[PDB]
Amino acid sequence: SAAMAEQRHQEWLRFVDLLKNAYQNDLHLPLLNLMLTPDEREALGTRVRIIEELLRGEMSQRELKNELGAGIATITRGSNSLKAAPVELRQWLEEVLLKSD
Amino acid sequence: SAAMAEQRHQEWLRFVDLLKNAYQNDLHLPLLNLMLTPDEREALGTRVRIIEELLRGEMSQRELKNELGAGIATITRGSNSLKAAPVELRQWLEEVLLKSD
Ligand SMILES: N[C@@H](Cc1c[nH]c2ccccc12)C(=O)O
Ligand SMILES: N[C@@H](Cc1c[nH]c2ccccc12)C(=O)O
Repeated sequence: SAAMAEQRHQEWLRFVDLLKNAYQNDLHLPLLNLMLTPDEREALGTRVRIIEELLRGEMSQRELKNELGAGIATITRGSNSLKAAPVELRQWLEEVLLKSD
Repeated sequence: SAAMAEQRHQEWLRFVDLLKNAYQNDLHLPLLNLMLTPDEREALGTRVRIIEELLRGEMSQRELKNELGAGIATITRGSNSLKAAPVELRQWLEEVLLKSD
């Protein structure tokens, strides 16, 4: 249903915009503690590390599984989503997540 | 383990700070599409609606289940987390999520 998809999209943007405003008001931490579960906070921290290591290029995917405790399916999702991302985002992530050499 | 808890906390803050910076650079939407699954975007949109309706106070919890398709367990989590939240956050959410009367 296109109508239901439109409703889901509007609801998602409401979250995005709410959080934007929370950051501007220094309310982001309490908002994220309200809106997410502990397990989802843990998952998001792990996903940042997966991205950082995929961009770095030192560890193979099976080495990452072993080192981070994340399964191969999880790592593969990360890799495919990173390959699909806009170049501008990948370039920015390389600037922010990796140390200068 | 306190040491592992410290590691999880650091990783979570890295996400929080990454997203802060993404918003400042207008990269928030692509970052959130990279970092979250579709089902997690849907869940976050639904949770904003649950919070909005709990603060409004018009619908009972069983009415919300019926109207939003969310289970009673999900609504109860929302309600308990809202009651636990800092007053300043609740007050701000009332200002932003509800229309002026
Ligand atoms: N956008 C990704 C989210 C994701 C899942 N697992 C990950 C691991 C790392 C980074 C992102 C992810 C997806 O839809 O699959
Ligand atoms: N912080 C809540 C997250 C949550 C789960 N279900 C919800 C419904 C609405 C709002 C928040 C939630 C928790 O840990 O339980």
